[PDB]
Amino acid sequence: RPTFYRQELNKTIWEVPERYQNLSPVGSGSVCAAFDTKTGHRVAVKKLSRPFQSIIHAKRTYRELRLLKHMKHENVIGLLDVFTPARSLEEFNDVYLVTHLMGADLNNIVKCQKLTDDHVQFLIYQILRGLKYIHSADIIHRDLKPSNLAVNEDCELKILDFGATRWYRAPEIMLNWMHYNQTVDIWSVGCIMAELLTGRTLFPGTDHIDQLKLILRLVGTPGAELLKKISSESARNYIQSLAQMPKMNFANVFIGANPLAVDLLEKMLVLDSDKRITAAQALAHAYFAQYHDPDDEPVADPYDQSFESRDLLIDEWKSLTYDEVISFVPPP
Ligand SMILES: CC(C)(C)c1cc(NC(=O)Nc2cccc3ccccc23)c(N2CCS(=O)(=O)CC2)s1
Ligand SMILES: CCCCCCCCO[C@@H]1O[C@H](CO)[C@@H](O)[C@H](O)[C@H]1O
Repeated sequence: RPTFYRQELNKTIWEVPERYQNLSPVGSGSVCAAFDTKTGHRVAVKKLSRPFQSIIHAKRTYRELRLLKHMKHENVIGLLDVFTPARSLEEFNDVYLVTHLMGADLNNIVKCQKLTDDHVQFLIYQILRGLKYIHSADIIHRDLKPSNLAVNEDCELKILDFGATRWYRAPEIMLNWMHYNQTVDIWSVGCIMAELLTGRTLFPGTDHIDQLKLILRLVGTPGAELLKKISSESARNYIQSLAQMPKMNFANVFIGANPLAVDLLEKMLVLDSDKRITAAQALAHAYFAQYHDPDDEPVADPYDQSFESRDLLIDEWKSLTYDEVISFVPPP
């Protein structure tokens, strides 16, 4: 068992193996940057805030540990290490997750570097490639936005989740559908792509309803085919009510852009989630020809998420989490 050291940073106390040197903060769980002296790389250290405070928190802790432990893909955040100062289940009350410190997010990049069409292909290609994998394990990200996209000096990308979100949220979510499928993440990708091509936020609404309004003027009022899947009378009227803005046409919002780019965007920003293009199909799209390769776009191992439909006590969630820490095996 490694020897630990203690440190207080922005009134928050950190307890790490001596291996992790030079803790400097970078967010508030809270997160630090450190030097992993084992490999000479800078890493990010997440220390969970109040991990087992309530049944909900405790499940959320177990979840996040399970997710990270599973993600083994180049375009998705992976676990380098998880540790705890605790010598035993009984002492156990802090959890720390370690990952590769990626340089900067997609927001930081766009601000002082002005993307080429070639940049957009490679970047969107990587999100998509990460998603095919994600989605293959029956996981839905749900909060894709440029702050959740890490990009290194070589403009190579990882998807993660730092726990405005709304500009990229699928509309079915802003109307509260409960069902949700995987192509909510495809809507988010089209909001991200849009902005990369235009340099402006596609749906900058002052509130969720103003955004629904701008969503509907561009993509169009729901077609009979779609309204047919909406069980609720009050839902069916309200969507017609928000589609009263003068109709705006797609291809005139994206005028200087590669014609294949606009085509792909028309296939992701489809109102009916059932007719929206999936990550797997998107990768084969002719906009990604310089990059697509089907022998190098894997899917994930089976991910046992039976825990998600479970209600257990705090101490059970905690004991489960503690097993996942002990059993962790790092990558070589
Ligand atoms: C698999 C997928 C979809 C990409 C998810 C990743 C994460 N976690 C993640 O990106 N972790 C980290 C972020 C930033 C720095 C870190 C630094 C070190 C370690 C982890 C770090 C998910 N969750 C669950 C929902 S939640 O409980 O609201 C928020 C977090 S879901
Ligand atoms: C303001 C815009 C109107 C929102 C209607 C968008 C319809 C989105 O698509 C719908 O999403 C559901 C996701 O659970 C699916 O189960 C439905 O079958 C699908 O048609």
